[PDB]
Amino acid sequence: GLKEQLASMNAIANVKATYSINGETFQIPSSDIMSWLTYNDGKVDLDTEQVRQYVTDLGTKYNTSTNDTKFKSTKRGEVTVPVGTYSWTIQTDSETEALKKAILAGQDFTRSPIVQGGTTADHPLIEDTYIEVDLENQHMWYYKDGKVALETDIVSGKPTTPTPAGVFYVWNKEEDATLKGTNGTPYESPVNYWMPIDWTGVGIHDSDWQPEYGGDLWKTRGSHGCINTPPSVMKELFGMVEKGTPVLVFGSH
Ligand SMILES: *C(=O)N1C[C@H](NOS(=O)(=O)O)CC[C@H]1C(N)=O
Ligand SMILES: [Cl-]
Repeated sequence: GLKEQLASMNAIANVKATYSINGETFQIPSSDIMSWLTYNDGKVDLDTEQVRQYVTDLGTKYNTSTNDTKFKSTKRGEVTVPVGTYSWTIQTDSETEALKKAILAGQDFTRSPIVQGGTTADHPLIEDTYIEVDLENQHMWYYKDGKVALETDIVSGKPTTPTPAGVFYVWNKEEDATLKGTNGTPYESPVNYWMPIDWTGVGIHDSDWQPEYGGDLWKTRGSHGCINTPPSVMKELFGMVEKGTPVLVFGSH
């Protein structure tokens, strides 16, 4: 029905296609959609090459796997936390087909895109719940639904083997575990509570062996990378922190 197909083309061009990605919300411009419209051998469709470009660019713009994260810190205002293990990436070919299908349906819509990674793009990467590790002030907070639920001085890694910055997360929890390391070569360390955040096996754990925790102590008594924590505190922390909670670690540019 050419009559019907042309009415289809009208509708399609007039669709309000809205994306919600990492918190930002926006509408795909009507001019971009009229561009993409096609009609060939009696079939209405969209120019895949062009739609795929658009979706590729969404990736370039928004992907938390390749774009750092602006973070409102506790002591320093808005800082930039670099990419880490807690991230996601838009799957270009899946999203391209999904977006075409949505648009050719010709009904107004909102979507967040198809991604692969630690969470989805339907919400901002960081929300009201997270662990903040301010490496400069050498101090750590656990925020839960907006409010600080616990805080403490810590000891980061020594300057030869420093704690890296990035948007990390608690990917596992383990009790009475025993960690392996290197110095001239092999060594060990038993720990009551262990929460890794990184793929090189950085993580947050208790320290019997650190007598005090604070400001300068890291320069001489620093760790191999991990975040040494008061044992009375670390227990109480492991108690309240769900697996999957993000951990933001940062120091001064
Ligand atoms: C964390 O950086 N690691 C885990 C483990 N514990 O470190 S600590 O005893 O210095 O606090 C061993 C070293 C290191 C690693 N390379 O896994
Ligand atoms: Cl991995």
